[PDB]
Amino acid sequence: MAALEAKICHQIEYYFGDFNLPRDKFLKEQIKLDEGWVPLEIMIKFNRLNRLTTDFNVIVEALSKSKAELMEISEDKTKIRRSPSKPLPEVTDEYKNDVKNRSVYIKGFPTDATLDDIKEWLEDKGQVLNIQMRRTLHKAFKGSIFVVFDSIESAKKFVETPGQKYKETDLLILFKDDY
Repeated sequence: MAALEAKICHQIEYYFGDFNLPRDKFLKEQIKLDEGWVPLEIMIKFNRLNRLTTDFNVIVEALSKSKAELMEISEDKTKIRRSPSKPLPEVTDEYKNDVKNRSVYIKGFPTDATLDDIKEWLEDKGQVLNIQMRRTLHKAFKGSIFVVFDSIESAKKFVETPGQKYKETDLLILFKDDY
């Protein structure tokens, strides 16, 4: 259960996180409806969470044990929200350049690779805050992605690592800027 709970925590914390939330039109709209609270009945409509479970009890139990302490759970346990004490970061020019400086472009993945395959591949490449799978105008995966690491250090070590491959396939790795 712990493994599944960890997956649930990470997926929900990603939705309400610093990277996704500011760009999530639908979620931002929901957060305006009831002081940040979003019914779990709405949360289970989120594709990736839905695949893990739709059981409100399992979702709540999971979040209750999170270390991130990012989410709050309602008294009746049917709604969740990002803690109002954890406001979203000010998006200054410095903040954006900081983000850009730890973002990396990676080309070489097979077009049938899933977000899960890539997340698994990156597990031992450093803490990542976002994986942006680039797609064509017909929504097909291009084989290239943008990855936002936790620190410039993590990004640089990854980039400076020679001969990296996604199971046999040589990859082209460049800092977002260089791309």
